[PDB]
Amino acid sequence: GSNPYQRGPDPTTSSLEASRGPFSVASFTVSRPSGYGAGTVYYPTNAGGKVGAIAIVPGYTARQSSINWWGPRLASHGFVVITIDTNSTLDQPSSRSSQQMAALRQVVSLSGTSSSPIYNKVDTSRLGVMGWSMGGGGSLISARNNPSLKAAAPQAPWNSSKNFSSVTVPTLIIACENDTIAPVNSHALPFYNSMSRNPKQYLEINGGSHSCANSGNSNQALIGKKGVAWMKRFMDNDTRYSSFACSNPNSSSVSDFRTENCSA
Repeated sequence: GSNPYQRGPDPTTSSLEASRGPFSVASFTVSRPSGYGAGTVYYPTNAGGKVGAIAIVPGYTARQSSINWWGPRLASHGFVVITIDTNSTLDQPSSRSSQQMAALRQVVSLSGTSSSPIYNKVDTSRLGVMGWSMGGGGSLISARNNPSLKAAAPQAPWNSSKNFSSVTVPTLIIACENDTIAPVNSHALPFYNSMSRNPKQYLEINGGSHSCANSGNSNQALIGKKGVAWMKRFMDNDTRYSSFACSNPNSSSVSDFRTENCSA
């Protein structure tokens, strides 16, 4: 008769393009990271119920600063977000995947720890994955290896293997038109095209370099709208976001849009 995961007010274009959603955000540094280098956890202080959790991994040679604009942006719409540093900045995609999953397990542990900042705030069954470049490849690996995940939204992903045909997790691939590190016809698009079993989307950012979805990017209105919408639609089953998640945004900031198995 209702959706027990639905949080917050009805979305609008304006509300999804803003710097912050409806919820207030707080954060903390993980004191004793387990299975990864470091982490910051971002959370809504006033979501009104448990929320899903998302682990976000940087790229090769990069740190939390590359991807952490997502922390406040997603948390303010009703997600617990952990942004990590890897054990080494040189870690490869499969290692990044292992560390991403370790970070999710630690969020679950923290939600289960009395007097932690996020005690009982996480729906431990509703988890998702994001990350940049090798961390984006790692997110796809995570999805392949962990079909219980509710959503994936890698950005400018890089991976040697391109065959994600087994993936059943709803997956948004954020791509960068002018990517010359993970060029789209070698990385993002083969990954997208390999997937026949899931809701999926290809969102290519017009003029984007490899770092087009990183902190400080010039397209936070569009990219943040789409990432939040995807996570709402699939992490929360929130059908108010079906339009925003599944439809072509008709944006001058998008150079290519493709989607399948996603009803608007």
